[PDB]
Amino acid sequence: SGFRKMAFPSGKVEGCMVQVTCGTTTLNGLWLDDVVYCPRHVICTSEDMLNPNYEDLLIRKSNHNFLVQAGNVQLRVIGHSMQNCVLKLKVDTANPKTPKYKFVRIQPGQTFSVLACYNGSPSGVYQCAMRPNFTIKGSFLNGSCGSVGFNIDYDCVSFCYMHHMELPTGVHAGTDLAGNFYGPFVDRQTAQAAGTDTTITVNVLAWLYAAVINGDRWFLNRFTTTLNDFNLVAMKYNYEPLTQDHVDILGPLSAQTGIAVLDMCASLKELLQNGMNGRTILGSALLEDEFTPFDVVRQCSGVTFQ
Amino acid sequence: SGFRKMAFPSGKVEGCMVQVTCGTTTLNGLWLDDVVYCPRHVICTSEDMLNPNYEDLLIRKSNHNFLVQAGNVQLRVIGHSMQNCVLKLKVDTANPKTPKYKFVRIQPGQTFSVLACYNGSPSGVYQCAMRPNFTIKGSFLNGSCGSVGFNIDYDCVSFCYMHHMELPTGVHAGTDLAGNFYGPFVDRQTAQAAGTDTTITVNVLAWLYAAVINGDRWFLNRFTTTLNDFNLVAMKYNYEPLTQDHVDILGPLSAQTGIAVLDMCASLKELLQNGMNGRTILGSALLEDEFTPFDVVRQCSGVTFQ
Ligand SMILES: *[C@H](O)[C@H](C[C@@H]1CCNC1=O)NC(=O)[C@H](CC1CCCCC1)NC(=O)[C@@H](NC(=O)OCc1cccc(Cl)c1)C(C)C
Ligand SMILES: *[C@H](O)[C@H](C[C@@H]1CCNC1=O)NC(=O)[C@H](CC1CCCCC1)NC(=O)[C@@H](NC(=O)OCc1cccc(Cl)c1)C(C)C
Repeated sequence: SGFRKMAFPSGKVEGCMVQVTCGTTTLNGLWLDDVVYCPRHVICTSEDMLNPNYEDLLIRKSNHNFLVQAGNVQLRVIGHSMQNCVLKLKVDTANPKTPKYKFVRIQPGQTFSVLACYNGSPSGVYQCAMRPNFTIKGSFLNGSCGSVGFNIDYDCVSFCYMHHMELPTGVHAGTDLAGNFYGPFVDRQTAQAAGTDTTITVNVLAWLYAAVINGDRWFLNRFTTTLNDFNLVAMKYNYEPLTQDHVDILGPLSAQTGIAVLDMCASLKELLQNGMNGRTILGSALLEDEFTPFDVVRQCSGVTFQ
Repeated sequence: SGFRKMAFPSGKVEGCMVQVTCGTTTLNGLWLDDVVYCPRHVICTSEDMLNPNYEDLLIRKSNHNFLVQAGNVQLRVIGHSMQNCVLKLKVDTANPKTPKYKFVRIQPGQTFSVLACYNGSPSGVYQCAMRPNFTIKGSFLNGSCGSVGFNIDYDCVSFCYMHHMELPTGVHAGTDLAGNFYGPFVDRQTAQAAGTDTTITVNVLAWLYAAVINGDRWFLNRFTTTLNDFNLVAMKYNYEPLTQDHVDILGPLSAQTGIAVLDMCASLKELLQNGMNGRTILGSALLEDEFTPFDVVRQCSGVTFQ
């Protein structure tokens, strides 16, 4: 037993991290087969950032302007292209450590592991959620751009995030691996703000099922509630609406604990209305929303990857 | 910016995990050079667990009783020995993925990353502390024994923990990699209990410095306090004593934030006496104690590993 904020094992991704240098800018890139993916603002200069036109910054570069380090080995760029907000640098060598992989664009509420990197070298791994406002609450310093977020499914790495920038509230914005920003953000140093965030209700319910699986039951109660009456309470406390689809997804957890989804909703209602009153759940004094139903089942039943 | 419960990149350790099977028992082992390390209770049978004498369970085994899987490859055991509570299986093949490594026995309060594994395959990674009562609050199911805890220092993996058993409060006990239990625990299924735990005070102070580095300052105040007067408050709230040595270790953080250690202690005092009163620190509504001063500096300045 026990319940931890668990990240996927990171080795498959560590083998893909490289350093990309252009001008005075160094960041991380992702080397899969013979292509290195990285944020396109690597081609920006210090004066170039209020309203850059990337289609030249790029038409003005030559391949030899791109310095790619794979550890103790320089990789030669033989071509470059831009796809939305990511650069793709064609190099003359295929990454022999290339895992089985997919690029996926995730929905808000979905979680993923982030391998934070500087100068092509991994620094740490942690677990994140895509917030409803399409930011992630990450841990990123200068040089971490191009670090990627990912999930692993048996043997396949599904990359879903690459890091680009930090917003004034200290939260983070980036793209999928095909270069499309999550949320309304753009890669230009102009006024931008996160927008109002909300709590991921289906994930909170999943984490309460995790708690029950692990022996915390103090928050359960008699009651039930309807979906409508639950969603009226959620909306006051700035929680995302719970859909019938969320309910079905919570089915396996409901069935394993014997607590109907709508009963767990009644418990969450009283937690929102009364608070926790000096008690904790799974070592937390807040309602945690960065575990999906799948994360809970994965961690509480022991799914592996190879 | 941002602050996350960060684990070390796990790839160097993933390359060392193997499956060990003996009789009806399957668990994980750690394959470094030509030796596989695993818990010695792998040689116990279902009837053998109330007071086993391992010196035979072992004298009765032959090498061919040990089934070791390195993925799709069976490893042949050519020798075995017991060191305290770990088995060492000499195999005929050296692990080519063997990193630079050390075995270290850590002090309570020190943190480490755990690569949770089942059947030799990694399941997830997370960050733990050795509690003052020498348990760890892990996430472990049947089959996770032999999963290891570790730190990374530039290029070197310092292994510090291997998992053995779960105590009735849902917390976990195990050994260093030379087989010595942390705490008073023994590998026999007889009555054992964790003992009273306490909060790791030096780590709480480090996490408050992390908060200041990251823009949470609401908890700072006028006051100062003496070490003695702080420790009188800590003892009432079941906190570990703060030593002058802890104070010196907190020096770099003190110097980077401009907040004297003893001033941060005055802040922690008021947090203990008044609570947080509906406010959070670094996304937590509790005082967090599983970041060391070194973790804070590592994450807030961007140290990497290669
Ligand atoms: C890349 O490694 C780096 C990572 C961040 C640095 C600190 N934490 C990070 O996650 N990214 C950056 O430094 C970007 C540079 C590019 C260059 C031009 C194209 C877009 C950004 N800069 C930022 O993240 C800055 N934030 C930012 O510009 O956000 C929008 C914005 C713009 C103007 C004015 C405001 Cl108030 C906000 C950071 C302030 C460094
Ligand atoms: C190995 O993969 C497994 C991992 C644990 C299973 C559930 N979570 C885990 O971390 N370890 C075990 O199953 C051990 C087996 C050995 C075999 C004999 C030598 C010592 C233990 N068993 C346990 O962890 C059990 N706990 C336990 O025995 O703790 C002390 C104890 C003993 C007697 C009575 C009490 Cl109340 C407590 C678990 C209960 C499975």
